[PDB]
Amino acid sequence: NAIKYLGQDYENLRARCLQNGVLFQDDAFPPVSHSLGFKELGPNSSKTYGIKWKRPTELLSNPQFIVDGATRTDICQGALGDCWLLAAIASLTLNETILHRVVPYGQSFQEGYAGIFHFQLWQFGEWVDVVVDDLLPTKDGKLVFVHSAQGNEFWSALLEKAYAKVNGSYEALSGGCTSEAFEDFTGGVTEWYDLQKAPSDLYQIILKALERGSLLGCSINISDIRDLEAITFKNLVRGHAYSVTDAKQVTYQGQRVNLIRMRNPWGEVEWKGPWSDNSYEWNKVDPYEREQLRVKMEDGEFWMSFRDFIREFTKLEICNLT
Ligand SMILES: *[C@@H](C(=O)O)[C@H](O)C(=O)N[C@@H](CC(C)C)C(=O)NCCCCNC(N)=[NH2+]
Ligand SMILES: [Ca+2]
Ligand SMILES: [Ca+2]
Repeated sequence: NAIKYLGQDYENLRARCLQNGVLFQDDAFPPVSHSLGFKELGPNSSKTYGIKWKRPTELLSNPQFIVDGATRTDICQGALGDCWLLAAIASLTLNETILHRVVPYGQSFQEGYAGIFHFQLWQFGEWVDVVVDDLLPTKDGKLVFVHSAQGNEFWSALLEKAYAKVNGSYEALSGGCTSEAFEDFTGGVTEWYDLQKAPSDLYQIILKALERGSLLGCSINISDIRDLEAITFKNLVRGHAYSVTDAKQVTYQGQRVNLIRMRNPWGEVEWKGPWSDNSYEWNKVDPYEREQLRVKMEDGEFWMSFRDFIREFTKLEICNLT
């Protein structure tokens, strides 16, 4: 029941292209440099050199919209500073209700495929349907911006494009606020917490939020804008949005420890402290908890004790829904 952004009708356009024997080309967000950017990604820029617009059906013999469900590992940041957005999309996948709204089902590259897709966002004070053609920025046959751990999966790349479309261009997405993305996917209420002055029952607040299906994100502030994308010695990225994906407690050497799980939208580069994938701490806990919580995989997701979490991170944003 969403309203058509710019008046473009997904079903009518798809049927029309199928009848006319052609693939959709978006006049509202065309496959040209103006859709990429205006400065760092403008036509006269080095970052756009070699960038060509290609459809998934031109790159692979078997492109798929969704493979093994739409999940957080499907969100791997590319050469665009839109971590705030990607962390939001990753969190979104943990609430099927909202995911199913933002990403309509029944879309594929097989039957009825006409080079057009659509998504719904909370914009201009309402739920709007945004259409996009599947021409994506590529370099040497690979996606330049967001991509999935599954090489033949494209829903996340297409959603990022629709979000870029409503904002004017991909470059417009460089630099942002996680809460802004949370609201565009939920129309809900956002709150934030200063981890340097965190409430005594903040962990409980997180537990309930995660249970209700709220979206949570966190980040580490920097002294200035020069320490951009600076990795700490503990291997955390500062000035970078992370998705908070879980909160569980474990019994460590006789007493339970509050743990928190988060994911770097890069899909790699994880924390190297206690509770990390190859950390020793997992030996001092019971097998059940270890096998049920620990996952040894370079996926950008990792656990931290809540104690270390509030010391290392500076901000936590939470978006609660209906
Ligand atoms: C994220 C990345 O891709 O690594 C990138 O650093 C980013 O978006 N940085 C943000 C902060 C994180 C989301 C904590 C940033 O530096 N924002 C300040 C941008 C100021 C304009 N902001 C908004 N929110 N419209
Ligand atoms: Ca997937
Ligand atoms: Ca991991």
